[PDB]
Parts: sequence; C-alpha cells; structure tokens
Amino acid sequence: GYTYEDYKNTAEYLLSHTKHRPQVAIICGSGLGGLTDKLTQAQIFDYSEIPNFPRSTVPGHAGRLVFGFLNGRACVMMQGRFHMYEGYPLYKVTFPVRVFHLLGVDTLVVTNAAGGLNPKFEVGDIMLIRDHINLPGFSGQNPLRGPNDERFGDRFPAMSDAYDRTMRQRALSTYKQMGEQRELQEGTYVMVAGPSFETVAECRVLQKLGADAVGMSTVPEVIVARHCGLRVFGFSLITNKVIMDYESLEKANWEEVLAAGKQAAQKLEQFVSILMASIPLPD
Amino acid sequence: TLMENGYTYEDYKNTAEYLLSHTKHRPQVAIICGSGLGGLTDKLTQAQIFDYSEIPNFPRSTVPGHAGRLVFGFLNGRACVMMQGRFHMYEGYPLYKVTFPVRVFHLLGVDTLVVTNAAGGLNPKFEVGDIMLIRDHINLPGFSGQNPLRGPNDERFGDRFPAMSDAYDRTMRQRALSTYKQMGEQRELQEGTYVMVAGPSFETVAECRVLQKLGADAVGMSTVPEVIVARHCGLRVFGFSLITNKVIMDYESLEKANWEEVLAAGKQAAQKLEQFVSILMASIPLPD
Amino acid sequence: TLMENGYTYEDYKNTAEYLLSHTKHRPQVAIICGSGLGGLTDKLTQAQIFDYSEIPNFPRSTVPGHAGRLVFGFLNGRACVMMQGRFHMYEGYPLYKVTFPVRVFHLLGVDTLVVTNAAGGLNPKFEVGDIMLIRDHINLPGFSGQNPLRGPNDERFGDRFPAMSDAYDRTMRQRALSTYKQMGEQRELQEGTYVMVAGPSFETVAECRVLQKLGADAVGMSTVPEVIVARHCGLRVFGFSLITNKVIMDYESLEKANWEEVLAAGKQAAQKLEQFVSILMASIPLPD
Ligand SMILES: Nc1nc2c(CN3C[C@H](CO)[C@@H](O)C3)c[nH]c2c(=O)[nH]1
Ligand SMILES: Nc1nc2c(CN3C[C@H](CO)[C@@H](O)C3)c[nH]c2c(=O)[nH]1
Ligand SMILES: Nc1nc2c(CN3C[C@H](CO)[C@@H](O)C3)c[nH]c2c(=O)[nH]1
Repeated sequence: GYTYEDYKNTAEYLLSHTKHRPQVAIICGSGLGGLTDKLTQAQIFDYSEIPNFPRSTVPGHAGRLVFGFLNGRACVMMQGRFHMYEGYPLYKVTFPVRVFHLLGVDTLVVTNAAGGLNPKFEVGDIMLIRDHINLPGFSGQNPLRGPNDERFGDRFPAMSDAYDRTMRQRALSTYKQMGEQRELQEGTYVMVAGPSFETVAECRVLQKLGADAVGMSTVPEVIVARHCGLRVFGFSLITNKVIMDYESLEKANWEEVLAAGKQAAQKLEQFVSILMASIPLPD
Repeated sequence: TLMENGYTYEDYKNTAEYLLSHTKHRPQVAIICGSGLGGLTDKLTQAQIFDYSEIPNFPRSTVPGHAGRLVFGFLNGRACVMMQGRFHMYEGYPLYKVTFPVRVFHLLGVDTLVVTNAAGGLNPKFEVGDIMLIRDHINLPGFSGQNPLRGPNDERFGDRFPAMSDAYDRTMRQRALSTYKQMGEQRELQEGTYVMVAGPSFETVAECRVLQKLGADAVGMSTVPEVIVARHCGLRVFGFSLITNKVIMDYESLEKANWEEVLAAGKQAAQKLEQFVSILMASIPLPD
Repeated sequence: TLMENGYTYEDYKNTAEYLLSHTKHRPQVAIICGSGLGGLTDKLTQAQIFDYSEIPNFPRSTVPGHAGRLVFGFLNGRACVMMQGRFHMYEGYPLYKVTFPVRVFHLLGVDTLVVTNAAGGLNPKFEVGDIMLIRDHINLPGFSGQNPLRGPNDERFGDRFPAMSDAYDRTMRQRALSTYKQMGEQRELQEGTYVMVAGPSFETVAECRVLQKLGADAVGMSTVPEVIVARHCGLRVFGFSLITNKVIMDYESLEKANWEEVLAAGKQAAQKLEQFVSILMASIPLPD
C-alpha cells in the first residue's frame, strides 16, 4: 500500500513542523477526544494537513494530531482514529503507528469505547486490556499482510506478550490513587469489524470465545506497534452492556456511547495522567 | 483505494423509477426466494415478470435453483414483489451488489422484507423438510469485515451504526408460531439461529461442530447481508430456512451434502411452504 | 468488478504444457513441502529441478525455509512432483495464486496430493517433533469469504459446491496408521484437526484458547486452500503436520513462538520425516 518512503515523508513532515519530540503516543477513541485537554504547550495538526494521513469520518473523532506534555511526559495524541468499517484498508487504519515509531516514539497507549460482554462490568468501567482476540485477523485482515519490511520488523512477530505486563501491574497498584469506588477491571478485547452492532446470538458467541469486551478498533494498531517493537498499553471505557437476551428492549447505539464517554471524562483524564508517570524514560 | 459501495444514490433511484414506470404494481412486501424456492412465486395472481437482465444495475443469478427473475403480483391478496433467485458472495459479488435490490425495494415503498433460504441442519432435532423461523443470526463474514455497510454511510438510507439485536420482527414470529399449533401438523414449526458462512464448498465435520458449538441451528451462505441492509433502512424483516439436509457431524457417515439433494428438498416441501407462506402473509401488518 | 479467479483455463494449460515438454517425468503424486520440510526432496531419484521463476504463471516463494523450486523424480519408486516451498495468503497472494499449482498438477496427470506443513500444537498431548495426520480442517478464512473457489465456477475443473467432509482420504489414513504401528519410533503417530488462520503474526494466549475451544489440535497459515482446490478437481488428498512448537496457552510462560525455532524443529525431524514419507508412498493406490 505505502512505501517505506511514504512513512518517512510523513515523519519528516512532522519533525520539521514542530519542536516536540514525543516519547509516548496515545490514540483516543469514540468520546475520548477530551483526553487532549490536559496537554501543555500543545501544537495542533489537522489530519488533512498531514501528508499521507487518512481522515476521521466518525462522530466523536475530531481528526487532529496534538503534540504536548501530559503530566511532564512528551506526547503525541491521535484525537480521533480510523476504523475498517469506514472503508479503510488496515494499512491505512494503522499508518500513523509506524510514523510514530519513525518520530522516535517508544510507547503506544491505545484507548477505545467497548461493549461489555462480561456481566461484572458496568457502564463507566475502565477495563485494562490484558489480551485480545483478532477475529478479522484469523481470516486475512491483518495489517502485516503482504511483503514484510525488515526496516520495521520481523516477518512473523509474536503477539502473546503484546500488552506490557509491567505497566499493567503498575496500573493496578497505582489505581487506589484515583480514589474510585469501582475496582479497576482487566480482561480480553475482541475486535469485530462492524459497523453494525451485535445480535444476541453474536454476543453469546463472543462470551463463549472468552471475550470480556467488544469493539471495532485497536487490534490492528497494537499488531503494527508490536511489529515495530513499541511497548503497548491499552484500555477500554465500557460504554454499554451488549444485549445478551431476547427480552431486553434496550439496544446499543452510538449516542449513548458518546454520552458514556462524556460522563466519564474526568475519571479518564485522571487515569491517563497517573499512567504517564508510570512509563519508563527512553534508553 | 478505500473499500466502499460502488453504487450512488442515483443508481438505486434509477432502478426504482424504471420499475415503477414499467409496472402498475405497487408492492408492500418484498420476498427473496432462495435455492429451490423459486416455486413460491406460483400463487402470484396478476403476475408481471422482469428478467434481472432487463432491470438497470441488477446482478445476475448464476446458481442452480435461482431463476433470475423479479416477479410482481398479489399473494393471498397482498401486493408483493418477489426475487425468484438471489445473489451470493461466493459467486464473486461484493456484498454491495448482493444486497443491491434491498434499497430498491425501500424506494419502491416496500415496508416489509421476507428472506428465505435453504439451510443445512445443525440442530439434531431438525429433519430434512422442516421450516425454521429465523429468530436470530450469526454473521461470521461480518465479524471480519465482510459487511454490506462497510464504507461511507448514506444518511438518506440510515444510520452509521444500526442495531441488529432486534432484526427479526418479534410480533410476526409470535403470530406465526401461534397459528401453527392449530394446524396440528406431524412436524413442529422450528425456530432458531441461522449462521452465515461464505462458501461455496460445504462444511467439514470439524466445521459443522464449531458451528454447533457457536450455537447455530442452521447454516447457509446468504440472507444475513440482506437482513442488515434492510434493518439499516427501516424495513420490518422476517426470515425462514427450509432445512434441506443434515450437515455431516461424524466421520462414520458416507453421506455428503450436495446441491441436487438441496433442490430436491425444495420440491418435496412445496406444499408445507405454500401453506406456511399463507400464515405468513396474514401475519404481516397493513401499511398504516 | 467481480472477485473472480484471475486465471483463464488456458493459463493452467500453458503452464502444464510447458512443464510436460521440458521434462520426460509424468507424476502420479504431487507433494507440497511446508516450512522446514524442503529436505523431503532429498530422497528423490533422477530428480529434475525447475525454479519457480522459470515456470510460466508460477508465484514466487518469499518465506524463509521455502526454497522456491519444482522437483520431479521418484520417491520410493513412485513418480512425484514436489513443491519445495509453497505460497501463503499472508505473503499478499490471493487464494487463486496460492493454489495455482494444484490445478496444474491435475492437468499434468497427477491424481494424489500430499500436503505437508509445520504447525503449532494446540492439543496438550502433542510434543514438538510429532507428526500429526490431518483427519480434518477448520477453515476460518473460508467462513468469512476467503475461499479459493469464490467467483465463477469452471466446470472443466469441478462442481460449484464440492463437499469437504470426506477431504482427507480415509483409506490412506488407516493404511498409514497400520504400517506405522509395526515400524518406526516408540513415539506413536498423532491425528487431529488442523485449523488454518491467516497470519502472519503468531496467536495471543486468548486466541490459542479460542482455537482449542473450537476443537483444533493444531494451527497453521496454509494447507486448507490447496486441499479445497485439490478435492474440487477430484484429487485424492492426504495431509500431515510437523508439530514444531506448542502454542502458548497461559500468561505465565515466558516462551514465545518464533519462526527460527519452527525451522529448527524441521531440521530435528528431517530423518523421522523421510522414514514416514516412504511408508506413505506405499499406501497410495496406483491409477487404473
Ligand atoms: N462492536 C461493538 N463496538 C462497540 C463500541 C466501540 N465503538 C463505538 C463506535 C460506535 O458507537 C464504533 O466505532 C464501535 C462501543 N460499544 C460497542 C458495542 O456494543 N459493539
Ligand atoms: N453452508 C451451507 N449451506 C447450505 C445450504 C444453503 N444453500 C444451498 C446452496 C448450495 O446447494 C448454497 O447457496 C447454500 C443448504 N445446505 C447447506 C449446507 O449444508 N451448508
Ligand atoms: N498460526 C501458526 N502457524 C504456525 C506454524 C506454521 N507456519 C510456520 C511459518 C512461520 O514460522 C508460518 O508460515 C506458519 C508453526 N507454528 C505456528 C504457530 O504457532 N501458529
């Protein structure tokens, strides 16, 4: 899809257009665009200004790349992201990850909204992503499909350790700092392509498969990130409980999802601030 | 290099107008007849027939048992339009071509879609010749990206993220099941989850068993993408499978699924189907 | 804008005719060599070697442990053509390229295909170094639309809806199991279901757990497309995996799948593999 030079071009475009030198990249999903609010000395890029960048066409995805310091830390944030249901191939969806690597970022934080499949979750919960299930990947939709470029990484990268074990413990301990009543949740994110929401039968297959939450993003970004050796941390905001019986009259919808994010804005902001303090310095 | 719908709003609109200007029929219900079920268009009174090839932007049915004709008429008194034959992803069509007619039906003023198919039996309680109402579906091609709504959303048709949890109209299902206990038939009207797989090869024994483990009662290679585009644009949806064979679930059996036996089960069932479609038409509400 | 086969019947013909004139070999059996199994061409007698690059229409092998050569000759006195290295969908190839050779073999007069691969053990009872006979497969890419038979069907090759429930030849299996339970190692022959996933990245723990729950004993990124195309054109098919690693199934292990060790386990088993493959030639019926 893209040449090595295409990524370099975008990398160089940004490097020459800002003095910031991010160490940490954060991708903000549906309703989590607010996480850019506590950035200091921010510099804003529209995705439309950036060579080779796709556009966010989804409500709650602003379409901006924001550099700054978050709680001391040098960040670049994706205020909005791309999804395969919008029609992008996965090499477009994940394009920014390898540009982050080329900017010298060494850690990727992925966030998303997710439907809750585990009965113990409540709307509003933060689930740490311990693992994932890549259903598009099983059948061919893997962002590494095609010729492998050794300058980014190996032909057959492993995913069994994709989610940093250290940052996960560190995030579990330091969670008492939030003073929140609900304990910090941990579990498996299954990616599904969408854009339509799950039937009850589908929700039940996803539960049987062992997933705790379901969304339509995140996995391709993580795969590309581990391919090029970035440390990865992920979490979902549980925005709704996916309908798991034929008696409920509730149905999933996007407005409720954006609204759950708006209500949890401060909780998330605190969580992410604390998290920056837990990322080790480079070298 | 973005994976989108090839058709424009104009395209659907033109097909709608060509159809509206070349027939006086004004259907409320559209019905899609699957493999061996072309026979459902028999009791159409005042039938008028289009070959798919006449109709601008229409795909062709290449599969045996799919006649490739669009038939307007009345069925048990109700104004219908019927797809005698349908389209499948395994023929090589993108899902946007497979489901193309569903948006045409909407623009014609149809407010109800009934989707029919042949399906392999996964639930061991099902006998060849049973009718299984579709209570729900498992969209495997959709899990991994094969979804007819992939790409730019058109708000003229519907929402970016429609829900599918209520796809199969409950009331019609209640109504059809009630009616059928009075028929005092030898076999029960079955109800269950249809799973879509892409095809065109039939399941291995290990695949049949994953499908049973996922909770599907029937398997086929169609229907789901149509149900999704229909719910997207607000049609009431009803679905049924004619169970045409039992999927091989053990290594002993020397039997194999085959397309001939599938079409032969359609012939054998012509009476049950005809009788069932009656109950069905009298279960569909009147416009307003 | 159909997703059809990009090869014409004549394409296959040209490749076959080219091969048939440039060698005096006439294979009855074709064998596809998986990752680290390139060494199976060693026992071939009177070998004639083609590089894939010479053969018209042939895809190129881009993966380590995949030599990229076609090798005719005799194995335990039986006439063979061996693919020394194969093609995978993760390389970027569509399934009509991945499986291109299978139909050429058919045109060459081949009537039996033996597919080999390396695979990750999902069944706890398996050990690195085991040979697992493929009793069956679970085709995940196929469920969602990645089937090499998608698009127009060419009747000159086969049927529009070939059954796969009898894909792995039952007779060859029994016969191989017998011969082996009288000669070889003390470590007995394994049998099970091979699940294809696309790759090229290795499984999460979560994913490993899914594949286990679906009832797979081994996982790989190949094999299934070639089998489907072979069964489609009426080849007898036999398959086996070399378990080259045990897939990580808990969060406590500090082991990780890696391709270098996969190839290492191929080296380790090279002798065991040859001994078994002779026994195998003796189980293949002769043409009438
Ligand atoms: N598949 C799925 N995804 C989500 C999400 C995640 N994204 C939220 C947004 C639509 O609201 C899409 O990009 C999916 C939240 N809830 C759900 C859900 O119930 N199901
Ligand atoms: N997948 C699948 N589909 C069917 C069907 C439904 N269709 C029947 C037709 C081929 O005979 C295809 O279009 C799929 C009947 N039996 C089976 C089955 O055993 N398996
Ligand atoms: N999916 C998968 N495949 C394999 C294989 C088989 N092939 C080995 C090669 C990478 O080493 C790929 O072509 C897949 C061995 N082990 C595994 C595994 O753990 N997982």
